[PDB]
Amino acid sequence: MTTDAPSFNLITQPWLPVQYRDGTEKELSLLEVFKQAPLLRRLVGDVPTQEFALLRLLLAILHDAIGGPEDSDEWAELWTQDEAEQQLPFDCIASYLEQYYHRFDLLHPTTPFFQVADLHTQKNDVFSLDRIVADVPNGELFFTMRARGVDRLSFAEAARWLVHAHAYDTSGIKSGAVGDPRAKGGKGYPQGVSWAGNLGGILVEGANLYETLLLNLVAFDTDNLIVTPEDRPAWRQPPTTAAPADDEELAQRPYGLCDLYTWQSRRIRLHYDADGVYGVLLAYGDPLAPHNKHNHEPMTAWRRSPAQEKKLKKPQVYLPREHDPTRSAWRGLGALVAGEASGAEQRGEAAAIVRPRILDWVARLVNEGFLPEDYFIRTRLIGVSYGTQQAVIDEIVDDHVAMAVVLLHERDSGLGRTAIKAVEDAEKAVTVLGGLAADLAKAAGADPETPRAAARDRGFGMLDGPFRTWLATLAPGTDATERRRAWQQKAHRIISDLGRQLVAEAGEAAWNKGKNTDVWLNASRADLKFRAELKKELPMATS
Amino acid sequence: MTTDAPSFNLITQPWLPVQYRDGTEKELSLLEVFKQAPLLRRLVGDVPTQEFALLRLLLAILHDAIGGPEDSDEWAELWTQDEAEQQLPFDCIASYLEQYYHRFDLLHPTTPFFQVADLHTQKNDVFSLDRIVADVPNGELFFTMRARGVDRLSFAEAARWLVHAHAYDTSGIKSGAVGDPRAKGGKGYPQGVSWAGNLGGILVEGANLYETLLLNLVAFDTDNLIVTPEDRPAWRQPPTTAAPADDEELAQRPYGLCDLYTWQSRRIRLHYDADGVYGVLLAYGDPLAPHNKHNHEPMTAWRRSPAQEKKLKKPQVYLPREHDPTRSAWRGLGALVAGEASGAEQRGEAAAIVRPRILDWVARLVNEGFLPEDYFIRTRLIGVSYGTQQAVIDEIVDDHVAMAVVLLHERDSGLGRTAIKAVEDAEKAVTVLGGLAADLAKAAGADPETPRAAARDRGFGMLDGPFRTWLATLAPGTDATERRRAWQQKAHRIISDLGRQLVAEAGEAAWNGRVNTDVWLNASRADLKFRAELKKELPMAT
Repeated sequence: MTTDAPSFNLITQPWLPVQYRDGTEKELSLLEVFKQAPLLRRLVGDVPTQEFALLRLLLAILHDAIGGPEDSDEWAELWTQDEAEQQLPFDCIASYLEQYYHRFDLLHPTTPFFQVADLHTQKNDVFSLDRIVADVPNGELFFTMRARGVDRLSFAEAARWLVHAHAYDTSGIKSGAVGDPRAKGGKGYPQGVSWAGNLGGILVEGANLYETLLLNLVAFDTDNLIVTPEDRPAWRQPPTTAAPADDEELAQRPYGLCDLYTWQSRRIRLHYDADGVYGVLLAYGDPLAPHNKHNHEPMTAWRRSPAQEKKLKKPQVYLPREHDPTRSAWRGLGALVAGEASGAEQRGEAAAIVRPRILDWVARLVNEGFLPEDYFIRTRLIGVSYGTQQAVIDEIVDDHVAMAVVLLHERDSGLGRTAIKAVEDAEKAVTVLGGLAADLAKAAGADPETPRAAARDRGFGMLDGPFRTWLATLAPGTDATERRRAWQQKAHRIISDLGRQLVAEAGEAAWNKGKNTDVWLNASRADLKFRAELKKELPMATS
Repeated sequence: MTTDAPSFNLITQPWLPVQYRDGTEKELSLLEVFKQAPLLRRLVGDVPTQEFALLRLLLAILHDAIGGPEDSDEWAELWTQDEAEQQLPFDCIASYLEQYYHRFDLLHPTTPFFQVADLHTQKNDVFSLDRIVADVPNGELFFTMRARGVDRLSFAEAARWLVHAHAYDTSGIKSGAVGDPRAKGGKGYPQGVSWAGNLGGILVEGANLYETLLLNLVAFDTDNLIVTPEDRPAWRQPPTTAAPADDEELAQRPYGLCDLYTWQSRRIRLHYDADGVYGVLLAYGDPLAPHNKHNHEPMTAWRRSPAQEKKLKKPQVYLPREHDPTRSAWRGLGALVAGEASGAEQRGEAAAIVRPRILDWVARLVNEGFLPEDYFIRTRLIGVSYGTQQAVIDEIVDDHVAMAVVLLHERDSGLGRTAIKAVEDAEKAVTVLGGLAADLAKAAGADPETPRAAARDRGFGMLDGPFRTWLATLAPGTDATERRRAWQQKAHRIISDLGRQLVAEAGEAAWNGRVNTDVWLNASRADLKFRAELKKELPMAT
């Protein structure tokens, strides 16, 4: 009967919410997700960051259950585009999970999944779940007795957040684990955000889940990737305690992709009962810092940081380039397609390192012919932008850039170039818009800062849909010039229309008697200047 | 028919959650609250920030309903300490509200309370209530699709958040009201946090709501206060638009306390059916820049900011001093008692200005013998620390300091001074502790930064409890020196014990058989030293 009290084994019970192609939504076991993968478009995380972390948990399973693709030649045998045929290796997989049945039990008596069975603070304080749940802040901070749907969670949903937390979690002062040799008086002083939280994260998506999974399943031989032979998932290493692993183990760690896509950044223990989960203890886990990890972490773009170089007295230092919630994904194709960022040059970045290994992996697949040039892909961007002192979550980033693969293959003078240059064009153009907002503010005696920053939003706002779609026109058949023109025309129209609205808005305010009719004349002046400079920045459009 | 006029008039319906002295919590009407004030211990806001705004609302009504306390003499005709007597002036009030019945109905078709009946987007979008609920952030920001209990609020709870929002609300990019001349294409770009969110707010609390209310009801003749004859609450001004009040108005505004405690920092409209409220529209209202507003806002400590003087080319600028969430209130006593803060001199701050008018009030009250010296008050600290670019709320600050009133009186060299120095003592002491954890980390070759950081926390942790109770010792009868000693003795005991545990914990390592004498040798030295200098910093100790 206590046999029912560890009843929740994630191999067999439903907990992973998924979305079949014919719309249907359902939660599933690990087993079944693998079985059904070609039939699902995606997972449906309680929150986008969940989808990322879980995917990684799946890839770690995959990676291990095969001893991962060593070659691309090896990877290749797993993969058809034939809709009727795609399966995963359910048979290798089942067998793999059959072995570790007992580590995948969430409610397990000692080896429970992703938690230390034994964690307590000194008073065995049981914290509420605002702690793991991400759209929910710690009641402590708002002083709330007021309940928020987070008093109780389902075994299923709890599991989700648990995995999520290890990936993505604030650098608070957390509560102190007993047996933690860092628990200075029952607290854990800040040790940094959990690992995935350092990344401007990047997965590849296909039409179904099967495709999504394989496309992200990097071969270990890939240029500038590091996969030591003892690489293994957290659940295939000795069960963790309150203490982090001693530094000499941490020394050659992560072992690789299984280890990393499973990294135990925290130490968690759920409090629960016959049918629910009511409480948690969340404490610090294993520190792993993002400096120069570009040879280990394929799911991020990198950027070089001279500040850190000077500070740590080391010659070269790279760091995850993080996502920026202000900008839409396509605004940094530069970095994704060819590893180019506007600082470049000055910091001494190598585009080779900047572009995510995982896009490198796909580019490699193309260059070798395992994928056609006109293959299509959502490149998904997922992160968290952490808040004040990295200790709160301000928001989550979930964007994507849908594109043909040619682009990665042709980052040089190919269509890759054209697309980057289209973005440069957009950014050039919005600036001309920014210019008008200022000229107009000045013509009305106001400060330029906010009206200009405002027009720039409306600018990128109005350009976005159209850009994304023009980006999708780019394919092996198409021409450089023909598209490059097609885009400038479009932008020019969008933006000079937006310009016109702006000018209208100015003349609305202009009388509500000397300085008055000045805004009309001078606005008009500012307007002609604007057209002229837009014709100049978009010279391909003339029409 | 009249059913066709769904209605929730705030004067009459239950919606302010209160606590009686006998524990019991009930929700109450405005009328019922004023009636039972001497019976009620406090307001229970869904969040302490409501309590601050909600009192201010209650305060506005009060001031206005009696043409506000002009003298302290007029004030005095409303107050005894006789629990058996203490009534408010319910009659003045009952009628005051009965008169403006039409402005206080939440769901009024044209004059709804604190909102604009008329308000819309271009495409008329109804946003979720994440916007006005403070515990809950935007669904948009998380892409969250499952309610965390905010699809629906009841009329009551909604009303509460509404008021809160006008006081306390993030300076996001917000939705553009149609009719707003600042709505560049359906969004209103950031324009600062709502008025109350500018203040490290301060209230004075009593044993019941009767006292809590009367205590904060300043006489308008009070020195350094600006209450124009115009002064009236939002419901005595014409109902507001999508538009801001024009510049020529906001020029000689706010009018005073009724105007200010009621400020229309946002423009809001509730979306409801017969039963609850399901949606909201929240847009920017009237800007109120907190610079040199010390003469209008009784409820914060002020601070002079030279950086801003430089920036604005003004010779002088005060700005509300906000609360610091890291530290306990009693650490800030300097400003609260005598307006003394450690930058003081450098910034050319006038202490006379820094101390909240609200305490200057209590001080004057005491000084004219209306409150006795030994009278006790909690001094409440409420704020919100706004997050990244003021667009998010990190946490809410809610603390307080229990004290006898004499502290505002003898602030020169008497009891007030001793309390101020007793704090400085605590600060001095914890650093001797900090030094220890540091010299220990060094004697081991660990980084000294977090051990020191931690050891400080524990220190102020272990001094908070006893300090607060040492403070409540100071009553007119007492001896300044005698108490100062007593406290220094206590600190020394407390902190030297904490020292011993730190020394213990470093040795814990190999106390339980688990591990260059230069550790033992040096760590031993570090211990003797901290003991030595803790004696020096608290010289009145044995």
